Amino acid sequence: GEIQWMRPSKEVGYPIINAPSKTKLEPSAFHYVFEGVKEPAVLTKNDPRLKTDFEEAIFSKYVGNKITEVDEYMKEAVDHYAGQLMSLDINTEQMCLEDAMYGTDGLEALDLSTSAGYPYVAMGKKKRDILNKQTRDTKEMQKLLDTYGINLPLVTYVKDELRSKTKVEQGKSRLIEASSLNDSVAMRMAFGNLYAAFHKNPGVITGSAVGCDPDLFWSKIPVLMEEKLFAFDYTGYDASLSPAWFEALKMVLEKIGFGDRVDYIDYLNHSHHLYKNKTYCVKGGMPSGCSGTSIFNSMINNLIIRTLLLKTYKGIDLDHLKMIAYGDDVIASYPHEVDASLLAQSGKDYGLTMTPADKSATFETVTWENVTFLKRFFRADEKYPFLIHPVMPMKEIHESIRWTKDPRNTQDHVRSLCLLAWHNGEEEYNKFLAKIRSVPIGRALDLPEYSTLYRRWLDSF
RNA sequence: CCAGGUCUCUCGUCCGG
RNA sequence: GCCCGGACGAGAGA
Ligand SMILES: Nc1ccn([C@H]2CC[C@@H](COP(=O)(O)OP(=O)(O)OP(=O)(O)O)O2)c(=O)n1
Ligand SMILES: [Zn+2]
Repeated sequence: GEIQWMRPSKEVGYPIINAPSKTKLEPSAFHYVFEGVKEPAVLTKNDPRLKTDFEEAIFSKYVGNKITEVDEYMKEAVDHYAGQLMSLDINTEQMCLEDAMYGTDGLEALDLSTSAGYPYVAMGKKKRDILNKQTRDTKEMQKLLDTYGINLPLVTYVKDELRSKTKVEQGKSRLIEASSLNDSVAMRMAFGNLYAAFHKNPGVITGSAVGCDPDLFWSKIPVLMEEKLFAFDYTGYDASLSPAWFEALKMVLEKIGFGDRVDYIDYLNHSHHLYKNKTYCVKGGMPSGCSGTSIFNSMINNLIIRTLLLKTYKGIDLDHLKMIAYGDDVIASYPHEVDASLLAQSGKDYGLTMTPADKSATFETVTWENVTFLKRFFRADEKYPFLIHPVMPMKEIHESIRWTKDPRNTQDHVRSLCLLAWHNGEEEYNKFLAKIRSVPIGRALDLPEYSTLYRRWLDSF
């Protein structure tokens, strides 16, 4: 990805849009019961915690475009992945406007509680003003599509969220791109049966984990993997995707029968953004807040890894690759060990920055003991070895519990953390409950005992 | 008073068959 | 008891 031009939105006849400037995050009843490093990310330039220049920092990610041509390995990658998806029998038809808006089997409705994006946001117009879940009325949306069309600019916000200390000082706040409601609707009309097919088929055929529930999927994963795992992390995945990767996507889409709407992918490539008082253009890269990004990012990941394998190990048999991606996250396997330091070397040639999994300083054998996906580890149940726990380390749960957006959410919030926590085992969980109960508000909370959660987990199989 | 994307999963409240 | 569905809220993950 790479910026092409900034300029006051006035010169282009675009509205100024004002984001809020204060975080909604605030210390919890538990802020001092537990230790933690993270704090709310920089939202504005005038932030005392800044050790650098903000806007320079947040737009830094657009690292450039390495390649544009689909090379021979990419082509092979495309053919293999596409042929895989072909076995699912994906419905290639446009989705009617009603299902695109209101959801169908495998596709949730548009989120009524989020922004409707440009131009609606500058007209003080909301999704609730346009959509009606009970009647599923399409008349008003249809009119708006006719009136304003598609391919509208995105609106740019900084995400309000917790960030490590170094990310705060260095102004590394993540940016969000708010899709227009017209575009979300158009993208779902085009690609909705694709999204649903993916959501219904998490596993190694789609090469995607979208639609999975870790409490249950964790037990499937090791059975689906080949004998030898490998994994790594990307630095700046989306912003480092060069145009060649998107053509490769379009080629996969053409192959499985979406050829007639691959023009939508070109739109995701040449995008305009409104940020505060400015307007810019990006070339390449896929905006995160666009519809389908989850599916498309996972798809490209499937392409990237096949490509790197074909380049790095001549004569590799891709039929023996088993991988599951969730966007840039990935757990992968092959019947013989593959060296991710070698994969990362080849990655450089396609613009990709690949580093050791889970922030190791060096590349090391990935084992069932140290491998993580969706931030969770894998640990066999002591009593039932074939049942695997997704184990999210207490560290993250402690960071989360220390903050709140609204103290009215305390019960919901802590209870959700419990469902993540208990997988660390009865002893760590009980220690967790004691801490919570060490302050009065914690004693007002109804929290599940270990044995309840465990029986619930066993039952759910 | 509001404001701040796309998705998945889960829990909770309430309401149904 | 068990099943299923809906509206809203929240949490985590990508
Ligand atoms: N709020 C978010 C967070 C993540 N993602 C998607 C986009 C990128 C991908 C990977 O996200 P992370 O690896 O968790 O963050 P990052 O983009 O690499 O930023 P950082 O390196 O600072 O964590 O997931 C997203 O769509 N929306
Ligand atoms: Zn442009």
